[PDB]
Amino acid sequence: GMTILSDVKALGQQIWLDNLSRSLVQSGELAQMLKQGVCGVTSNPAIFQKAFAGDALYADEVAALKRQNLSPKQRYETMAVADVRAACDVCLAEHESTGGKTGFVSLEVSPELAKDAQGTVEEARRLHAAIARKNAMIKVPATDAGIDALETLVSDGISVNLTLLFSRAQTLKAYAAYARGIAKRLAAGQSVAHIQVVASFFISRVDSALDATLPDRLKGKTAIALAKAAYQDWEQYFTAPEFAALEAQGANRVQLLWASTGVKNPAYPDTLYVDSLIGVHTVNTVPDATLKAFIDHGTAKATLTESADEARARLAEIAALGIDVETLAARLQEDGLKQFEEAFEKLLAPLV
Repeated sequence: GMTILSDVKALGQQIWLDNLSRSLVQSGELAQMLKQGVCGVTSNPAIFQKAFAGDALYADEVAALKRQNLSPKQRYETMAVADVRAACDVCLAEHESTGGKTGFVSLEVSPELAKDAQGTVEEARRLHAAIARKNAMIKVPATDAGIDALETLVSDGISVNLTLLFSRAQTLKAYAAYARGIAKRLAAGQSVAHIQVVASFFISRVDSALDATLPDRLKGKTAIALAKAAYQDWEQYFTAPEFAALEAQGANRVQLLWASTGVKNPAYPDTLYVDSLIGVHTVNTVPDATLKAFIDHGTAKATLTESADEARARLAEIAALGIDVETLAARLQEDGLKQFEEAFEKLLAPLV
């Protein structure tokens, strides 16, 4: 039942909606969700491509914007920024109630900037200013350039959702960049207590890549094992003396956010990823249908840290089979960027 969302909050995990559209906000639905336990919203170019194509409330907005001398990208941005600002307003009471720890809405920079650190910083600063809300996160792919940009953006006081993480090594690099940005601000006497960063670590895509060629005992297990190990890494990094010295001064830990948590293989229960990844100081962003399924027949239990030994043994067998999860992660990130760019080009074409 619906109270499962509150039960998960009590276990220390926020559940965000991995969807955004003009009607979601305008209908009052998002406001009702933010009372029923949903704690935030994520978007990406594919989410906007589908929303722009299917939501009737965009038609008049597009017709209005086609009367102006604007590029397709600025037409898209005007639409998307408006949706994000409206969603931020709906989530503000939640955000403020926790001291700025919840109630975020994420907007991703253009995929074509993913390997351009300076361009990413420039666009992220601009979109942060354009949205003009304290509870907006700018979403930045965790390429090497994105981690460079993360350090700068954090030092600028901007909250960031670092996305397309599939690698424990790259995630640790992100934590180090975050800490450098925080340390810069503290050295300069600037505030840090309102800077929030999430590390969006993707789940289903790992199993989709590997399952058809894995042995029985491993099918449907790798993505969860990888996430469990990532969370163990998180505990070790953020409790270490180095970060404790920053947290003592008001720094917030980065939080892991489980993304791509809709189940894509009908051989697995539809709540598999949500049920299996609940732990303290995390987020799970879920598509509508997965949110539905979890409310109907999900289970709220602190599963993320259970059986970490088995997760390690599974990852050791993955390596024994010759699957290099770091090579895989780089490919999956590359593939995700290609897919997001494809979606972005698809949504721009009707805005010409």
